Amino acid sequence: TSDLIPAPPLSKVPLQQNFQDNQFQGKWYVVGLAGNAILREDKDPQKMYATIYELKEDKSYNVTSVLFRKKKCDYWIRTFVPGSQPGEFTLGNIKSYPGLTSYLVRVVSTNYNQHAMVFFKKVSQNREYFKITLYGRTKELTSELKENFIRFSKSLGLPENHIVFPVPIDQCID
Ligand SMILES: [Ac+3]
Repeated sequence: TSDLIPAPPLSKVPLQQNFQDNQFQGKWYVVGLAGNAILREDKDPQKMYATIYELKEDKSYNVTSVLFRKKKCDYWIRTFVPGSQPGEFTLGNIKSYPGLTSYLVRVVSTNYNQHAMVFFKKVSQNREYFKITLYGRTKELTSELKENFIRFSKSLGLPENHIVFPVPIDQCID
């Protein structure tokens, strides 16, 4: 048994105009995280993690995420394959992820050198999950970019308790 806020229609999710795949590369901090499986946990607050985007020769991304868990750095690797339009991706080698039938990435907005908002949607065990990440080139962003991210998350049907601001750390992500 699982009850989820429904994924929004893709029509409610803007695409960054004239996306530049080369400028999106490098390290992003996860400064904000919202979604239908994200819950605030005042007990054990979510620690910031980082995601590195590297363009391969075929223009897919190697996407490496690093998080600090159980006193160690945990790495996870994804391939993002260019999809229907610049700034949209599907997941490479979906067969290797048990239960995963669908995975979509849309870059909603970025200025490449400070911030980005990225929409993800997937179907895993026939359940439809979506999330939005607010990416920072640094571990802090303005109140203005954070409130913009809260506004965008709420427009997609998420309440406040499905919106978190991971806490800055130094381990693994520097
Ligand atoms: Ac995922």
